[PDB]
Amino acid sequence: EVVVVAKFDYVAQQEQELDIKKNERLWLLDDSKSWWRVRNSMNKTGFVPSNYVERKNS
Amino acid sequence: EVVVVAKFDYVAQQEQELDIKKNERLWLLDDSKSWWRVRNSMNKTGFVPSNYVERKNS
Ligand code: NA
Ligand code: NA
Repeated sequence: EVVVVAKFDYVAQQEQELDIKKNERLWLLDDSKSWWRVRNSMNKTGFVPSNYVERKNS
Repeated sequence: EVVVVAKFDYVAQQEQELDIKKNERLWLLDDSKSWWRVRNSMNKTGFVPSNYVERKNS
């Protein structure tokens, strides 16, 4: 239901990303959640909700 | 270089997401950028930087 508008162009850097143009309108998915891209100890990469992770102090 | 720690478990909902467990340590990729998942007018889905889009008021 939530529509967003591109403020700037973005050229996708990876196949999971999307190319967008300034002023393009898009559906915002996943209840408007913010994501971080992470890599685990087995070298698998993917997106997780940014609220579920925090920087480590060590 | 930046390591994050899972605060909670997360079960991935899509193949682009990652399953993580509480207390797991992960590499944070993409200069710690936040992402939104969007769908365009051609029904292609992907992640874009959340700073590059904003909610539309119409
Ligand atoms: Na966080
Ligand atoms: Na934004």
